[PDB]
Amino acid sequence: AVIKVIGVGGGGGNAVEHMVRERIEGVEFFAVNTDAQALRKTAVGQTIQIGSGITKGLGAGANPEVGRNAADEDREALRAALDGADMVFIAAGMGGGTGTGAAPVVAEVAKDLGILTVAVVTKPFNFEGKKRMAFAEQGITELSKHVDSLITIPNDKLLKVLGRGISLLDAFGAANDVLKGAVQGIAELITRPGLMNVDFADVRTVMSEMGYAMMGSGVASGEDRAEEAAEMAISSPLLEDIDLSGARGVLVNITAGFDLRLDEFETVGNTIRAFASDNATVVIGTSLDPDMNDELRVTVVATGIG
Amino acid sequence: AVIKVIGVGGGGGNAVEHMVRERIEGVEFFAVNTDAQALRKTAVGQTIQIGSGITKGLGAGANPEVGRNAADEDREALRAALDGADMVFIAAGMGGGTGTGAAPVVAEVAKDLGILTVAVVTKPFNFEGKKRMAFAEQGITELSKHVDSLITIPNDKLLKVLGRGISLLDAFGAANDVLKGAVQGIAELITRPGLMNVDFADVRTVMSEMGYAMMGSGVASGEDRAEEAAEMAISSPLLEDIDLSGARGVLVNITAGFDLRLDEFETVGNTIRAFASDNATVVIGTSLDPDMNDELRVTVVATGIG
Amino acid sequence: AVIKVIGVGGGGGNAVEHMVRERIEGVEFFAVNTDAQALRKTAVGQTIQIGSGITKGLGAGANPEVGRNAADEDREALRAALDGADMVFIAAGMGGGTGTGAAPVVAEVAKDLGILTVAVVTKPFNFEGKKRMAFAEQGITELSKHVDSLITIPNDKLLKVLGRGISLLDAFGAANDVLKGAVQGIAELITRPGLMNVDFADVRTVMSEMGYAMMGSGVASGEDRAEEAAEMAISSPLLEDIDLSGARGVLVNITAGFDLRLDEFETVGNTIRAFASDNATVVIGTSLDPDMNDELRVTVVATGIG
Amino acid sequence: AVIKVIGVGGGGGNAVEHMVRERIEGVEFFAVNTDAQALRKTAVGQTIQIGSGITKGLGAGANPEVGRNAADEDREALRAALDGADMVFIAAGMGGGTGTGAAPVVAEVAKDLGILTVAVVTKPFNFEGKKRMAFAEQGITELSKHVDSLITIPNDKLLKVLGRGISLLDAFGAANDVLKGAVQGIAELITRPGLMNVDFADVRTVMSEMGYAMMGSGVASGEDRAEEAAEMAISSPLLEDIDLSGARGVLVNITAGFDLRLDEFETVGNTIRAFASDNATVVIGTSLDPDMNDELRVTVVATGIG
Ligand SMILES: Nc1nc2c(ncn2[C@@H]2O[C@H](COP(=O)(O)CP(=O)(O)OP(=O)(O)O)[C@@H](O)[C@H]2O)c(=O)[nH]1
Ligand SMILES: Nc1nc2c(ncn2[C@@H]2O[C@H](COP(=O)(O)CP(=O)(O)OP(=O)(O)O)[C@@H](O)[C@H]2O)c(=O)[nH]1
Ligand SMILES: Nc1nc2c(ncn2[C@@H]2O[C@H](COP(=O)(O)CP(=O)(O)OP(=O)(O)O)[C@@H](O)[C@H]2O)c(=O)[nH]1
Ligand SMILES: Nc1nc2c(ncn2[C@@H]2O[C@H](COP(=O)(O)CP(=O)(O)OP(=O)(O)O)[C@@H](O)[C@H]2O)c(=O)[nH]1
Ligand SMILES: [K+]
Ligand SMILES: [K+]
Ligand SMILES: [K+]
Ligand SMILES: [K+]
Repeated sequence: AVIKVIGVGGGGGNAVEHMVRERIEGVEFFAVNTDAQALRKTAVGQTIQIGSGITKGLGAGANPEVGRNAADEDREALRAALDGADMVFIAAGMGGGTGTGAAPVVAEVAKDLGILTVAVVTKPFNFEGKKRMAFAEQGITELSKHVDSLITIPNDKLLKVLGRGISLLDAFGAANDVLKGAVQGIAELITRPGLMNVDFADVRTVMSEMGYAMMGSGVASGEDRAEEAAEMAISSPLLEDIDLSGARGVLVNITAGFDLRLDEFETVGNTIRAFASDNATVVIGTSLDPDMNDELRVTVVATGIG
Repeated sequence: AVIKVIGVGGGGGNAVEHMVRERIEGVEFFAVNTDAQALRKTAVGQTIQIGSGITKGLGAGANPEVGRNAADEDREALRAALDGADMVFIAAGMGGGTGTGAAPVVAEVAKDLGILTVAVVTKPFNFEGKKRMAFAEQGITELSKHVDSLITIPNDKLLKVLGRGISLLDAFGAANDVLKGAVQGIAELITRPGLMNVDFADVRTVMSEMGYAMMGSGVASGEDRAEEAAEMAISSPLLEDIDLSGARGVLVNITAGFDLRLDEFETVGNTIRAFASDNATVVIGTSLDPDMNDELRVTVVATGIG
Repeated sequence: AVIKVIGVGGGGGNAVEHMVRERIEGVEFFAVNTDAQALRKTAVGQTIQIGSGITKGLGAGANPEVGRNAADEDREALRAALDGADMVFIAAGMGGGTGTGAAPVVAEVAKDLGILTVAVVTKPFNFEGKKRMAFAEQGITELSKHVDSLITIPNDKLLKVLGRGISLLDAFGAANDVLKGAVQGIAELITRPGLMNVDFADVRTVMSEMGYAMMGSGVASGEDRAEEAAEMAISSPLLEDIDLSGARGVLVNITAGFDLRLDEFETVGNTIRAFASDNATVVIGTSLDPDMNDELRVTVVATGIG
Repeated sequence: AVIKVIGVGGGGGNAVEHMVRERIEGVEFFAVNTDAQALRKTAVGQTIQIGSGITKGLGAGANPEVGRNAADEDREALRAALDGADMVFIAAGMGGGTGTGAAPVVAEVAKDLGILTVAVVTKPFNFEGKKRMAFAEQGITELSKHVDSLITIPNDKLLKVLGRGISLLDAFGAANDVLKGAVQGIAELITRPGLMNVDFADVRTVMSEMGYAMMGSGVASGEDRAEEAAEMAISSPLLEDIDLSGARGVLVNITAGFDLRLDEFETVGNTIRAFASDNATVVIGTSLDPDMNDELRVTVVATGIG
């Protein structure tokens, strides 16, 4: 169908501008920011200024009540842009003023409109403050009762992965490729009418377990490309504690060429029910694309972290 | 006469699309799917969308009540396509949303219309979930009180047969030739007016014992082609436990050229009377086809597994 | 936006004389002096004479009540010039007549007009008098209850830094670059739309803690330019006791080219939360300027010295 | 501004005729004498005769009451010539008839007109008598209750300084240069608008401590030119007992070229506050003149000798 990504705040808009000018199929991007200076120079072709009568183009400050109230009084503006959609993604970095407050408001618009919403957040760095981590912890409660799926990319685990003195654009961009793989992973799943076919309906029942989520795409090629793709797709090194045990909903998609083997299918599916052996449901897909070469792809969604 | 195969669900349509573009004699195929994306690219010349007002062309999800209710409200649509027929086969992969629910509904249409129906199901893989096997076990009860003859091709026994790293298409396509052999075995029995002519009269009284069924066709050629055909046709490697002891209905068809020996018939009949020695009826047949070579064919139907 | 520096007294006018004829972007300068003899020859093209009916172009003497009452009666002139501004800096040298009295009055105009004001004072030399330091100590109370942020450049610590027999102009001119760095550092922070973006909103919430402040910009270039910039920006050698422990508000801006690294980022920020680990808020910024070379800049503002 | 020096008596006329025909900037001189014989031949272009109806142009004799009465009855003429001025200096040699009487009357005119007045006196020689020294002390007591600042050049200390058999004219011209240096130091204090700037206000509030005063200018050039100039400025060899301890008001002006060093200022101020460490106010100035050479000038005013 058609899908949308609403990235609120300046950091959420930073995820959007990378996605613009790529080859995009059936996806439109909306930028939300209380502060209008960040929306001045962006590659995204549409911009939304929220709280223009309450800030006149400025941010939310260190008090997120300014960012919460600015989005609250422009709830008329959020509903109009969210039309004709059935999957929205909330891109933000929690811990600040706007993204801590405005992102639940877009979720509140999303939940009021009967749409399936998934929020992607980044918990801040530890050195930037521990007192400000407290309301960032309470900001999770602000998002735990309004969003079906909590995607978290904590910044305290940013240095432990590729700690070779990478660029600040690169480690920020690594979290962006998590969300881009999340957006493109759902998009390639539903749009493609494979030999076996998963669409929106069994997508919807997976992350309705109301818990923490994790969704990324592992790509492998080789003789044992099935185990390398299954283990890469389940590995999310950019989280504090993934806590795969006690999950309540699993969604697996398999993509391979016409040389796809039952040994390849089982060994991807062999590692998925080891932690999902509890009283929980697992949805499995399969796709057979003839034009693309021997590269294999596995997309895994795991929601319901209890 | 004229026969029909109604394959519900996306996987059931995959069984149907295998049978298209072959040489077809007096057989029509109808494709049933709640999800309309799988019906977009199929070789079958006619498509039926069920639940179009309840899903807008989407699936049934992990809850099979959506698949059951979508088929229930289009019972007006199921009766119209099932007309002028006297043998329908229900092709589905059980354990999901639609095939768990919609296949009993097509059976309920079939039973209400006074037609002889046999349902072919595939119990899911063990790694895909054991909790979802529980309602798949209750899904057997959903089909045990609406279908005369239960055909099961469990996916847990897919590995033990030709486990040489076969393709996912090949392991799935093996079960489709089981149903194609089931359809073509009945059709070649009925359409041919051989030297001995089995027809509708003895066919109906065999599988009306209201139990599990098994329908395969063994082909052998050689000096002892009788025992190789009889033992292949009685062996169904794609089932959990065939349980041939305690059967209540046996239907046997023998096909050979004019060089047929009376010892060829007896030894095929000898291995069938061994396990059918209980208080049960056995129907046998004979065919004398002059044009075809020394290749011999044996079709055995065993319904009433108790 | 547009910002203003209000420099009262003759010495405060000397601070204004330094910044006139430089390349100025969005900043206007207003000169205040009760004594009109120092305003006779100034490089600034605009002047304000306060107390012309009470002194006729003369100073305030050793009694600052003359300097206080001269500004108090001409409060009509101070409000008219302070229009369309959102950030004013009070440049004065305390301990005299006018700057001891008139600078709180401009603050009183600033506080009445709903503007964010920071007052910058220089405590006098120790040899010029200790009795006159007593009301200069009491002049701190005169400014502690009217200005959000107290910037102090004491003259008793002037000799301990670059005590190589520097010029009187150079020892005085060092304190003017404290102001020029303070004014330009806030100016370059907001006027630039960086890749990450700070503006007035989180600026405003930092120094509203009603305490002593410190504002300097450390510039480093090299292999370990992160630690050299962070330690230079946190070091203010021109104060009595900086007292970083017990701060209530921190504002940090980071400027680098597109080769910016994580190992640059935390190592700047690691020295900031060592003393700001108490129950206080910390704001971090970041800018990515492509045109400029490998030189790196760090601007730190720390208000709320308790 | 514009300043005046009122010189009563023959010694005052000698001081005035010494200052006339020099290069004069903004200064006017008025010559007062009860005896017109000294006013017969003077280089000053304007003359005032007081007591012309009481003496017919003769002196006051050995009784100062005659000069006091003459000045009292020509107070009407005294008031008219003192107009438009803000600084007057009383030049007289005490111990005689006219100056001992007329100078307190000019002081009374100055105090009645709201002007800043400082009196310069010369206590007479010891060999001329001690009975007249008694009423010289009485005249000092008379002038102590009418003049803000008492400048004394006693003649008993005239021989102790440069005692190489100098002429009487040479010692008289030395005292005249003391008074001229006082007047001219005040002149280029108020007239010059230096980089730092002293004006009339702190001047007015310094010598209002109502005590003995001292006003001299020390000039030095060299490597340690600060200490030599400051010690020459503080040394007044032409007084009985300078009594720097217990002062109540200090006024210092510093003049140097653009090569002025901080250490010069430190050493000058350091040798000022040693005797000015009591509960007293110190006013410190600075000037930066670019055209003149490496010569340095220090002007020190110390009023309030207690
Ligand atoms: N990992 C990243 N986190 C970010 C980035 N940008 C912001 N953030 C996080 O977002 C938080 C601050 O965002 P704000 O709530 O202030 C949204 P704001 O309106 O201030 O954006 P702008 O004013 O447009 O810069 C803070 O905790 C940061 O850790 C980024 O590029 N990467
Ligand atoms: N052996 C096979 N089993 C299958 C195949 N396709 C599906 N299935 C089984 O069917 C079950 C899921 O089918 P569904 O009830 O969801 C019918 P659905 O409307 O979802 O089909 P589509 O949405 O058109 O793909 C699941 O338990 C699978 O094990 C197949 O090609 N081979
Ligand atoms: N560090 C510096 N302190 C100064 C400077 N100029 C003045 N001051 C300080 O300011 C105080 C005196 O300022 P005033 O109250 O007299 C203001 P005023 O009207 O007299 O200035 P002008 O009359 O124009 O010179 C005194 O304590 C000095 O220590 C300067 O150039 N540098
Ligand atoms: N140091 C100096 N003291 C003087 C000078 N002339 C006078 N005097 C002192 O002034 C005192 C006498 O001055 P008078 O009061 O008589 C003023 P008078 O009108 O009589 O001056 P003439 O009429 O010009 O003689 C006496 O004590 C002298 O010591 C002088 O040139 N230098
Ligand atoms: K799909
Ligand atoms: K037949
Ligand atoms: K900015
Ligand atoms: K001056």
